[PDB]
Amino acid sequence: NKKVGVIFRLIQLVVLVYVIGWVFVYEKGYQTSSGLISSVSVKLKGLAVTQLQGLGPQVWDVADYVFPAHGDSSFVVMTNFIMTPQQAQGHCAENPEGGICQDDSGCTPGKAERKAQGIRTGNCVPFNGTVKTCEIFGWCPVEVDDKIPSPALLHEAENFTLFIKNSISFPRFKVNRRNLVEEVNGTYMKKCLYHKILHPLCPVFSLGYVVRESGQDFRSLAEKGGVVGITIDWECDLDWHVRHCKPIYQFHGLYGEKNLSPGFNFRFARHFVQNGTNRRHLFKVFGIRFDILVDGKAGKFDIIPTMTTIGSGIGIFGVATVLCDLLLL
Amino acid sequence: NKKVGVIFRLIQLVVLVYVIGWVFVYEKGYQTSSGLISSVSVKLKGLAVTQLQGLGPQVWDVADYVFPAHGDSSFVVMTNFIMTPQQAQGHCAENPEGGICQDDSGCTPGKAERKAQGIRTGNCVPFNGTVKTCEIFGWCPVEVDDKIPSPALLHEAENFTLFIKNSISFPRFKVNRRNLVEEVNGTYMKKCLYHKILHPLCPVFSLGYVVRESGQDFRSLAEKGGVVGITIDWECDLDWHVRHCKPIYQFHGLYGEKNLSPGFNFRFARHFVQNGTNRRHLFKVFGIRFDILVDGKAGKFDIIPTMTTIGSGIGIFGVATVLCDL
Amino acid sequence: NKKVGVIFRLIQLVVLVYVIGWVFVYEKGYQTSSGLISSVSVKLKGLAVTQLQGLGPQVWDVADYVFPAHGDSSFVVMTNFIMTPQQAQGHCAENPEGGICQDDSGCTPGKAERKAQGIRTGNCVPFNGTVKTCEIFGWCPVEVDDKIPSPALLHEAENFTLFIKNSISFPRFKVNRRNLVEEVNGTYMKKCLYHKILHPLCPVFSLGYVVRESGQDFRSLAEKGGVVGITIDWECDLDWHVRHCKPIYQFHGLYGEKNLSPGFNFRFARHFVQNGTNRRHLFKVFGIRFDILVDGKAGKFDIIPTMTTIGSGIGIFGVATVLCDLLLLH
Ligand SMILES: Nc1ncnc2c1ncn2[C@@H]1O[C@H](COP(=O)(O)OP(=O)(O)OP(=O)(O)O)[C@@H](O)[C@H]1O
Ligand SMILES: Nc1ncnc2c1ncn2[C@@H]1O[C@H](COP(=O)(O)OP(=O)(O)OP(=O)(O)O)[C@@H](O)[C@H]1O
Ligand SMILES: Nc1ncnc2c1ncn2[C@@H]1O[C@H](COP(=O)(O)OP(=O)(O)OP(=O)(O)O)[C@@H](O)[C@H]1O
Ligand SMILES: Nc1cc(C(F)(F)F)cc(C(F)(F)F)c1
Ligand SMILES: *[C@@H]1O[C@H](CO)[C@@H](O)[C@H](O)[C@H]1NC(C)=O
Ligand SMILES: *[C@@H]1O[C@H](CO)[C@@H](O)[C@H](O)[C@H]1NC(C)=O
Ligand SMILES: *[C@@H]1O[C@H](CO)[C@@H](O)[C@H](O)[C@H]1NC(C)=O
Ligand SMILES: *[C@@H]1O[C@H](CO)[C@@H](O)[C@H](O)[C@H]1NC(C)=O
Ligand SMILES: *[C@@H]1O[C@H](CO)[C@@H](O)[C@H](O)[C@H]1NC(C)=O
Ligand SMILES: *[C@@H]1O[C@H](CO)[C@@H](O)[C@H](O)[C@H]1NC(C)=O
Ligand SMILES: *[C@@H]1O[C@H](CO)[C@@H](O)[C@H](O)[C@H]1NC(C)=O
Ligand SMILES: [Ca+2]
Ligand SMILES: [Ca+2]
Ligand SMILES: [Mg+2]
Ligand SMILES: [Mg+2]
Ligand SMILES: [Mg+2]
Repeated sequence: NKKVGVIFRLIQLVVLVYVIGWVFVYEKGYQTSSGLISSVSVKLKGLAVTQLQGLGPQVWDVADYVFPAHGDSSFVVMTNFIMTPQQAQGHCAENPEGGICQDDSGCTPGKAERKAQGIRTGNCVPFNGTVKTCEIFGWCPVEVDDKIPSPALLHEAENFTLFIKNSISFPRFKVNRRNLVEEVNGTYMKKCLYHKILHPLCPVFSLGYVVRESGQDFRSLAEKGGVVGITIDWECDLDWHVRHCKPIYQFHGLYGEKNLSPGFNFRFARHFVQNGTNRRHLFKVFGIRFDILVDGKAGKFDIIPTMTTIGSGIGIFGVATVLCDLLLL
Repeated sequence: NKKVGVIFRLIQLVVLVYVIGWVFVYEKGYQTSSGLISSVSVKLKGLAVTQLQGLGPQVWDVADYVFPAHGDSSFVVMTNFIMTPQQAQGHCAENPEGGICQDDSGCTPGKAERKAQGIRTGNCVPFNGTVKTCEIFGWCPVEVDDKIPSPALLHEAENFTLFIKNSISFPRFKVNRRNLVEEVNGTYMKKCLYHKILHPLCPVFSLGYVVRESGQDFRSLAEKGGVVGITIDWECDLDWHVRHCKPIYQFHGLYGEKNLSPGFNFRFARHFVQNGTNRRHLFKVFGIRFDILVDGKAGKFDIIPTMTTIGSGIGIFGVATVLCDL
Repeated sequence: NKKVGVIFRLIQLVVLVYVIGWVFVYEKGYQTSSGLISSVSVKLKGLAVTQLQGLGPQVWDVADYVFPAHGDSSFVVMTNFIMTPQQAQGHCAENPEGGICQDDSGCTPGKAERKAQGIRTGNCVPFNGTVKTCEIFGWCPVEVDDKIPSPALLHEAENFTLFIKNSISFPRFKVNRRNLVEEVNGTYMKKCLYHKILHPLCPVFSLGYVVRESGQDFRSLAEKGGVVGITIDWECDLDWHVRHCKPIYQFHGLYGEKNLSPGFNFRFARHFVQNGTNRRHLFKVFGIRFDILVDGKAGKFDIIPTMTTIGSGIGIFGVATVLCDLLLLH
């Protein structure tokens, strides 16, 4: 029968076209792939002014707000802070949230099991005017975090500029690239603020723009803290020119339940010696955490994967040809 | 023919079971799989009181023993420390381990090639009544690490608590999750310590329990340092409800031969100005290093992988669909 | 015909030999593969003496130039620094680069949209003799960072020592390995210098030697910054003894165009209290950044991968029982 024969021939031609389009045009099986080694450097430029009641104006700069301060891919920018200054090692009342004693005999000398603020003397000196707390030996005065300022102190972090220098290298092809590849110049770097469509290759990002692209409001994320992840993807084709190699920036917002453990916060202390006494300033900072992850793949033409895909080709052609079985008749 | 015909049908049935089974039910083919982007924040709650001769009681808090102090996957908690206070830049005798000279002519001006402690002034100054060491320009009180306290100074480290907040997101499927599962609540967090079976979902870990689960003794580790790696695995099937996606915490102990370089140690310094002179306190800390690694995969139903698996099963059937006929 | 039959048998034998040699031996199909969990700790030994005009000699030790300072895998070693001491929050003329005002009227009270240096007071105060800049409220001495020193201040980093301790663990195989191997001992550790041919297992690396192996000049990198990545690869077969497991150290240099943002630089401040006043020393450091990335795989003999590879075998065998049979058409 001629009809079944021409149908079999059409099926064979369809399989041929599908394989030719898939193994080469679509999947690029003729190319071999390699993974990059990448290093990310971060530079924050911006100035913040905080004027707390009872304290003079305080200035925060690149060395102050960025916590790693050595170019780490994962970093934190200060958005709000609670400060306890002039902490000395002495005996003072503990934070009421830890424990409260109605009488001195109620408390017992020792250390708390889960949340310990110090060694309890057990004499119960008053913290509040009405209620008393256990006297501990620890840095005094104890930090209070019950009151969180609704307006963010470093509320201008929306307009701080972040410069990301990402240097990637493929050792299999021995090709080194950078996010400023062949388009950004000495004048372009000055006036480009990253937009999704307007200026994608520019490495100067606005923190507020990044937070808004991540899908989170900057005010609530700055008040209590947050996490924003920046991913730089490198899709490089060695067959084409190196100018075509361009990074893609993706911004995601990592959030959880607001009721339980809202935001990102951490406590750090600055130690000093004043008047012959060693003291410290303790800052509890709620800041947006920026984690930068770079992943990329480069493909270059090679003869061995080409021959492998061609053989896979001959193979799939075998499947189709074997089917006829002498025209099943 | 039936003697081997039923065997041929049985072989075909086995092929079909393999297709719709190990390739379809297990080793999910009816789902597309995506990796996550994860960020971890570590918070240490604990306080240590250390009595040191010549320095008095010292209080170590969250900001103190956490050297990163900001929150990172790799962080070290102080377990023991050797303190050299009031280091000032002036000519002084070097450490006896560096070099020993009976006379001043033995030492030569310059800098040591191996383990340089300072610039030699070409003179030898007695370190003590016993031995003399070459005079070098640097921090005047040289740190002596020969004596390590057998009882850990921060031995209360076992009970320091660690809260690990891990936020993951699968972008292809747009699902965001956190280690604080819906089963976990404020009242639970007020009184929970993680246990593998008793409290699997708890986000609060005891450092001593973590070190014990890693396979290392806490005392010997805190004496000289150690490495414990905490891996958080997220195996979530998005075909079910989102409540059924949870984290698995696994603890590993990264240790080596104690004869050569036992434990983990480092030196960090605190600089200050006293009496108009710049000084510093140098701490050589042996602390446990905790590394947080998060890897996970999420699978969601999709038409294209299902059709690809069905097509592969056809051809897996193809092999057997052959006939005993010339 | 005997010729077609012997050709068919020869092709079958060739396919069998290929299956035996490539699937089983080349890629080790009979061995299941597992990844590792790795931790890297870095320790720097070296001292630098930097003498600045008008200031006392400065000594830099391991605690000084190692910025993370907790043995972090990604770390930066100080190679050059520009220091502004005794900065106290006060009204000062802004850095000329940010702005140049001819008169007070030109200055506008407020902030700068890009690269803000302080809060403008609306006053044009003389930064120096010839030109004036708008007054700001910020640290008192603005960092004039124009003159990066040509000779590297911490040039003694050309001879520095770095000890990298890498501990890996395969949990599927429950095997723990370390960069320190049976070949390395304390007597060896004392005087060992890494040399990719002479001492491959040496754990003590020279920073200058690492930068040279990366493919970058040390002096240029120390002048304005650089990036060198050290990768530790653990590729071993656990069928043999664990002694055969050897790490491989590879060095790469991550560089860019010198015209656009050359090198790596970062600014950090040390805060203190002097005479009852909070002050700070600001340092702009150009230093080589070292990043440690560990990737490894271990293989152990198992019966399930062997059976799967065998099954894949008849798969190729059947293919040939019909391969040349479809070539047999003419
Ligand atoms: N976060 C940022 N925001 C805005 N501009 C930046 C940022 N980081 C760098 N730049 C600009 O890119 C150029 C090259 O960056 P580089 O890393 O060399 O900074 P730099 O020149 O060392 O710093 P400075 O400009 O303060 O001297 C600089 O002229 C600077 O103006
Ligand atoms: N390491 C820990 N051990 C025990 N409980 C913790 C720990 N970290 C956080 N918590 C508890 O989880 C709750 C929410 O966590 P979160 O990180 O928001 O703490 P917080 O609100 O900043 O309070 P705190 O200032 O006491 O850390 C807090 O009430 C706290 O008691
Ligand atoms: N950067 C380095 N260069 C050369 N040798 C080193 C370096 N770091 C450590 N070592 C040597 O390798 C060994 C590592 O052991 P470890 O670092 O635990 O010793 P340690 O007790 O800290 O003594 P040290 O403070 O002298 O290193 C030590 O004997 C030390 O002498
Ligand atoms: N050792 C180390 C250091 C950093 C840092 F120094 F860059 F923060 C990050 C990481 C992380 F695991 F998060 F990638 C590890
Ligand atoms: C009593 O203590 C609480 C904290 O638990 C505090 O909010 C309140 O202001 C105190 N009352 C005073 C100081 O009168
Ligand atoms: C950020 O945008 C402009 C400066 O570019 C300014 O008008 C605006 O007030 C800024 N917003 C904040 C919150 O500082
Ligand atoms: C810098 O590059 C941009 C595009 O990348 C271009 O528009 C601009 O003219 C360039 N600046 C020059 C050539 O001065
Ligand atoms: C807290 O969480 C635990 C975990 O299962 C649960 O059993 C308990 O009922 C919860 N308590 C409240 C008050 O929600
Ligand atoms: C004064 O500062 C300007 C900056 O605009 C600089 O060009 C000039 O050389 C400086 N003059 C002196 C004497 O320092
Ligand atoms: C390193 O040592 C060699 C040999 O002593 C010397 O020539 C070179 O100048 C040194 N490099 C420094 C001190 O930076
Ligand atoms: C030290 O290690 C080296 C290198 O493996 C070796 O040749 C030497 O014999 C070792 N010495 C001792 C005392 O173990
Ligand atoms: Ca001070
Ligand atoms: Ca760090
Ligand atoms: Mg609290
Ligand atoms: Mg020693
Ligand atoms: Mg400048």
